[PDB]
Amino acid sequence: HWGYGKHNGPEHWHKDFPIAKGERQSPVDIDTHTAKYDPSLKPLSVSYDQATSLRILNNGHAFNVEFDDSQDKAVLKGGPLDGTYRLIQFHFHWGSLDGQGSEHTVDKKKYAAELHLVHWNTKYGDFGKAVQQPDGLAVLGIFLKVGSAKPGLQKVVDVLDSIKTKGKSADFTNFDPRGLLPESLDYWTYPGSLTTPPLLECVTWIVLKEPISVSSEQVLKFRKLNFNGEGEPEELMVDNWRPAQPLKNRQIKASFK
Ligand SMILES: CC(=O)/N=c1\sc(S(N)(=O)=O)nn1C
Ligand SMILES: [Zn+2]
Repeated sequence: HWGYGKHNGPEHWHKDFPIAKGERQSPVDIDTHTAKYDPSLKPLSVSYDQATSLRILNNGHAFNVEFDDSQDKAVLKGGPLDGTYRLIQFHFHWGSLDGQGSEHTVDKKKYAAELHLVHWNTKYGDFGKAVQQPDGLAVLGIFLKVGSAKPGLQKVVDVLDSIKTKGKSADFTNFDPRGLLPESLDYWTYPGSLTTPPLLECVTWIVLKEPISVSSEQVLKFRKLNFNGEGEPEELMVDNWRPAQPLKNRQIKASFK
């Protein structure tokens, strides 16, 4: 099965998922000098005050925090989007070292980790239908850099012990994802794909320009997770990121000048 090790990592995915070599794959490098300011772009509208987190799960590739998405509780609108997108889960990608870990890069700069808030277009009725549509998902990407601790992340960091191996989950209620947002919502946007298999090209990416900072100690706790399941050989969950893919026929737009 696919993963991030040397025999089954990203450069192998195309043998099982040939869309890996598609025209609108993610992530990409954001060249800040060739991105186009588009004043047609609206501000983002993040409405997370009624969010209901349910659970945190180690799925063998990352950990996900899952939300109740059976109603318009936590939604994303505005920006380049049409319609209403519901939050279903968030997860991170991170590195073995502080100089790598993010999926997107900015003028080839890598960050220590990248947060993905995944949302699906309610007009398609459920997540599984949405991933079949070119406008079905909107993923908010936020970079993490190492510096001062992020207090709103510590609830997540503290439970990681209880989901160390693949397939473990824990109740994770009353977590407020607003505590993970930077001060500014300026962004870049481009049409792209999921960054793990099945690599479907159904995502409007919205990548925030301002990183959040987390402490060394917080990211170190990410690095103690396991890709393996309980009882199996320990393989630390690190470097679960996909490298930048060719931009091909796409334009990155910026909401700011
Ligand atoms: C969110 C979900 O159910 N799946 C995902 S989200 C995703 S990501 N990385 O955000 O692009 N990749 N995949 C396969
Ligand atoms: Zn992701």
